[PDB]
Amino acid sequence: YPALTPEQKKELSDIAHRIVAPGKGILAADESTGSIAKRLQSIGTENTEENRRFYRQLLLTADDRVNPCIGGVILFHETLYQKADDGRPFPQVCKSKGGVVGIKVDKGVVPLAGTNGETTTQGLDGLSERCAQYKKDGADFAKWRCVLKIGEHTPSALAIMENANVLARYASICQQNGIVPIVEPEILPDGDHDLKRCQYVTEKVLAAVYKALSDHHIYLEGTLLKPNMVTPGHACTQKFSHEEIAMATVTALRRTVPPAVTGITFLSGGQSEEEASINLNAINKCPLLKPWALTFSYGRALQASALKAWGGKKENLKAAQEEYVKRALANSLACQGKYTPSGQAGAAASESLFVSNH
Amino acid sequence: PALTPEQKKELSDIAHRIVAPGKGILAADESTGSIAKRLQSIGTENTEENRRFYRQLLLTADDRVNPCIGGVILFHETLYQKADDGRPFPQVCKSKGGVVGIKVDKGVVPLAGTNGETTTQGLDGLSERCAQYKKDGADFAKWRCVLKIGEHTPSALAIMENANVLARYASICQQNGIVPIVEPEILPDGDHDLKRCQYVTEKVLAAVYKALSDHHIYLEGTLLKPNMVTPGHACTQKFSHEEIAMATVTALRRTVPPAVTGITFLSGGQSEEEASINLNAINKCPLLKPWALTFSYGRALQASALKAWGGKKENLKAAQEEYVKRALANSLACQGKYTPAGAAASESLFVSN
Amino acid sequence: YPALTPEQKKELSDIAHRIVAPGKGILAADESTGSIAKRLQSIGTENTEENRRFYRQLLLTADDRVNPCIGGVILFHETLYQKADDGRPFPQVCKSKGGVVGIKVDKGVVPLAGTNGETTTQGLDGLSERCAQYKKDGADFAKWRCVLKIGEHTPSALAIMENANVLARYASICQQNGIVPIVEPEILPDGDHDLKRCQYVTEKVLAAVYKALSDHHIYLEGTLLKPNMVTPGHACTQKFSHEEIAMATVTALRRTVPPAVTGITFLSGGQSEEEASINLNAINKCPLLKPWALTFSYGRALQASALKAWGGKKENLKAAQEEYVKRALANSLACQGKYTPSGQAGAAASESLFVSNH
Amino acid sequence: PALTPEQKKELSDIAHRIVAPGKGILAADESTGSIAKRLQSIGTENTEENRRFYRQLLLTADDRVNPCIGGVILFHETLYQKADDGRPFPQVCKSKGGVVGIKVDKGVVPLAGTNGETTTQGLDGLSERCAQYKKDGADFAKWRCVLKIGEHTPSALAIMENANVLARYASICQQNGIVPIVEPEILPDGDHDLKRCQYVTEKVLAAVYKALSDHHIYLEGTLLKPNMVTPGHACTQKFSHEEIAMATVTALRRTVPPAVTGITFLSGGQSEEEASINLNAINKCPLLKPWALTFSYGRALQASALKAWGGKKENLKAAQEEYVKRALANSLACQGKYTPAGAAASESLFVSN
Repeated sequence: YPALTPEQKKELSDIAHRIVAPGKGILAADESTGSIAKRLQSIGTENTEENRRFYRQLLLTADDRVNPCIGGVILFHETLYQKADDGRPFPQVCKSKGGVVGIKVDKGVVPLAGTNGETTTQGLDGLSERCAQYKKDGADFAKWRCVLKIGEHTPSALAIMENANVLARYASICQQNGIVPIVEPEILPDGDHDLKRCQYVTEKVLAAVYKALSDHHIYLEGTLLKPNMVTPGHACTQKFSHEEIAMATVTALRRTVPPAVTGITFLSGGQSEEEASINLNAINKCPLLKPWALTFSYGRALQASALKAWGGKKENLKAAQEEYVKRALANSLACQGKYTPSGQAGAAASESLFVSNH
Repeated sequence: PALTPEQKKELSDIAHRIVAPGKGILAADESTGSIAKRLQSIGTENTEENRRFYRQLLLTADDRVNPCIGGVILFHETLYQKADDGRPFPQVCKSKGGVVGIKVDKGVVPLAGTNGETTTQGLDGLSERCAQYKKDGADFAKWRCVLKIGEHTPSALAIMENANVLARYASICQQNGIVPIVEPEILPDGDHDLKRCQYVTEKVLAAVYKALSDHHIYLEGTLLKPNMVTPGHACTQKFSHEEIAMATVTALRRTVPPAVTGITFLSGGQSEEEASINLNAINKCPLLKPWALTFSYGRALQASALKAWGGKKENLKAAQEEYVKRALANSLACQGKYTPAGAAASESLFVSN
Repeated sequence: YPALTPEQKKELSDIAHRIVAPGKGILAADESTGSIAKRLQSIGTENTEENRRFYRQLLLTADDRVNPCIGGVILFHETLYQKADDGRPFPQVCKSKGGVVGIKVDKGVVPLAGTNGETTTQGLDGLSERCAQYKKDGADFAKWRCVLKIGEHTPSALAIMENANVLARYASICQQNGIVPIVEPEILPDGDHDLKRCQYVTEKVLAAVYKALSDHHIYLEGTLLKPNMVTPGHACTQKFSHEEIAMATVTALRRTVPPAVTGITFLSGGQSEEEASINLNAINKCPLLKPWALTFSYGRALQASALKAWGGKKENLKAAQEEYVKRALANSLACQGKYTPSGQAGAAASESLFVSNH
Repeated sequence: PALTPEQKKELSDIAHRIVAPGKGILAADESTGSIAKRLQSIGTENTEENRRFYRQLLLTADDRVNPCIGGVILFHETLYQKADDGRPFPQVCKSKGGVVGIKVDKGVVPLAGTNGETTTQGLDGLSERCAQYKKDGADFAKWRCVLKIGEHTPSALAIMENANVLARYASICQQNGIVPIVEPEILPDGDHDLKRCQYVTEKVLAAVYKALSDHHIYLEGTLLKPNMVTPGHACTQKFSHEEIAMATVTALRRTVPPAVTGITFLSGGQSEEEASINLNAINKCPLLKPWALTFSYGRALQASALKAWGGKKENLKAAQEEYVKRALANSLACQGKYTPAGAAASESLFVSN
């Protein structure tokens, strides 16, 4: 009793290969209303639908040097149904620039009773109809975020299992309706744990995930994974090289991610714009065999400069846009192993972008 | 700890209230699409008022029903509806000693990759919903998963995913002061015999209790709502009420911890009278049974009422006495004291899919 | 495809009901050579086969007031094939006194790699042939001991799973060959954990166990369980009532042990002879509904007085024997809720019998 | 940590030695009861010396074989036997660049309650055994589990128990410096087609790698020994070497982490020459294959040798050249360079049960 036909598997797989084609990566512009608000407050802008439309507009209409950098773009539900100044729907703006459109489908984390503050994610109710709809409207891929935490007795067995299940239900429903699912089991960087602990935990999580995906009969060639890199915790006193991070990371992946997975688009998760690209580059230079695309799905770490440059003010449109492009180019070269820093890393692009997920 | 001693005690208290001796539950929680087929069968139109009137028929029946019905399961719409005399429907229920329950699942959905098997959806925002339902009078809740015996079903994915959504559902409920009725339904569809049902029943309950343990569920503040253990609907071999009873009671002895407060069976398709008869054979089994074994019946309390009502206001009393006799027969069946039918009380209620 | 026939299930079940018939319990005389040696050294006796035969002989031939107290007796492989002074095989000595003979089949704990000193147990190789043999030779039940520890990150998921599996393989093999298995998942009392932690851990373990037994198609009515009571740890500073121990214990069992289990024969595990009987009594007096026999499978806690009285010396035969009988009578009344202490608890019967399982 | 950086490196080193480019393994580890049926087929008696002589035939073949054979799997008895010239058999092996392996399982045992399915036993005292075997020259080890495709098989219990004994086995091995070859055999018995094998193959490997993760196995210091993915022996539909290849290589892309150092296929019943041909189609698949794909063959390196030997000392050279050509053909097959049979090299080696 198969889930998918031969044609359904070719579609899903083509979609997944176009998004991580060599040199390309993912821009994640999928912050919810309550989330993007904390971004605009920090540059003194009212969080209006129109400033939301305007800022998204700024990223999706940057010049055509980004086109070979940006293979996909993840939008929030609001944005998917907004239009640029010239009247073209944002879906079509990204399509016309060579990027697959994607849509955030989860509905946020909820607490797991009887745990030390662990969560699962909700969002499956009516998901198959939402996906068919999003597909009509231009979305060819989906995103769902699960959050785990390294700490005192966490991630617990219950939270590794439950998170991995639900990422399996979500992916089954997307594939049925035409959409590549991005499976994001993010392990947070909060805490003082060292690098090898984040490797261990990540290896335990991604194995639970790819068992669950197998149990749910998910078509891996039409999926992508967006995990965290293996890093020491935010508060870890000890210091680790960028090549130590590339070794821990590639090794965690080689021990768990089956080669049929079409690619791995890392989240930046609190890394500065520059640390994200240096560590992504270091990973793509690791000489160990890596049979999947290793690129980016960066939200904060592609937009920090652009957002401080824009400041809220219409007349910085082109100066914001350019900081973003400069980043899309950095990370396209990083996702190929060709990124050598200019030595001039902007203050905004050196600022830690971490926020305790308390 | 998932819960405090005070929260745990409030759940043990409710669960015990529902399934007190000689009491069972009225499962009146038909969705608006499935109460449509019960009304279509009696020529009545599917209108908000005709559902309101039918539900008021069942809730306002006479006080003989009060010791029979510890809990009434209601659909959303009916929770916010009122009797003719102005009272909201939950206050009618409480006024007669019934605890009010709320069905909170959002139905089945296909599971890709299986032969026609499903999950159950409904978890999104369930915490806020329960919080509110508890403020509006509801103290227990209901969630149905649905498995079917076929050549390759219930599969491992099916059993494991439905036990996991049940447990999630139950965990949310209990954090909001709501007693969860856990409902893993094995449907009677197909030609399997009794042993097969028994094997599947055991296999599904073992998976259910394990999942509930993993999710830290307080079992004293749960009810279990399982199918009886019966042959398939299309089975040619036949079996006595004593065989059904033995096998149902065996299967639950081997899988259900004594801490679970009550077992409230679904009727599943059985005639009003076979459901009562079987429930009585179960309770008369000499084996030891550490939990209440009672009824949470929809069709097997409602089929004669609906026919006797006919959509006609003048039939209210007649149709209300039909409910009250099946409520009274099950009150005795769930104490082993029912020693009895009529055509409507002997008609198969089996529907497919 | 069933594992057992109707007759095979009646045999196994009858055997299991005869062993915990009201008022009866289990004497565990199944210490290995290396283990019983540490017992005899502590009364200054050479650990010879003949002193081993003699001491076992002392317990199995005590007067016939023990017969209604002792429903089964677990022997080690050596003992099963020894003979009393009058030439009668020990199996037959216990049979003639009304007790089922039982045999220890495990081969001791081994380390689980990558854990903090956790173990599983080994002993399955050739087990089905050993069981058929033991059955010919008089054994109607078997014992296998799994050990878990409460501590820093233990019992771990791996050790709960693996232990529970292997207890499932062992029980499948016993039933096939005619023998009731006693499933012993002992959680050690070592450590300073409080009572509610031992409840929690015990509830998690016994649920893993009875899932595994279900997965392996084990016939529960022809099984018994020998768990630890729920107690605070040995080093726990805090103090707990005997009724608090009976509440934690009965509650842990009601939440996990399906009613079809024929009985629960507690291990004494470091409790004094007297604490074991008071806590067993308190448990059988707990007014909560308990649908299984709640009796004893005591090794150390039936033999401490007898062994210090015997001292190694043939002429204390009858004085040793009597301390043991006095204990079998205590615990038969306890397993009925009828044990009220004499106030005169012997020093040997008040001595802690704990030994760090380091 | 299960292991130190130094222990891990010694395991990565051995695993890589075995499956170096153009090298595969000689699976010469027949138990004394199963080498009895290979000898009975050539009229030879089953005596300690006749097994010693046959094993010496295969081990002392000429140096052309040295670049083909990175590892030789031996049965206990043969590990302590000697060549005519006095050398112990492992030193013969090492002298020609072969790593010596030891089969350490104690066979299959029925799993109650299933349709004829088995586990594998052999864990008791395995740590001491390995410790000693490593002292006597062995650096890898072998353990075979056996699953069969049938209407209700491989069941969930079967898949889960055999993945768990494999992992235990592998954990013990690695604590003693021994590279474990993990062998989950899906037998070719039955009439299933290729898709079925593929589905089952994927399902079993996903369970294997999960179990290995749970038990903390260092995958760089393991080898995987899986069946190719082929139709059932009694399947009427037929399939090309390209289809077999695609499907085998797909199934392993979807389940085997790139960290596993090598995949050493079992022949499973295929003729000496079909096994070679298939291995070559696998390695020529243009898809990406992050691990070595090579051979650990018993019958598909030994069938022509045994026939040409006939039990007759004078046939030694003839029978040794038969081994050396299949060793040489597979050395090329596992590089995609085999472009070729004979009756004995084309005969089905399928046996039942």
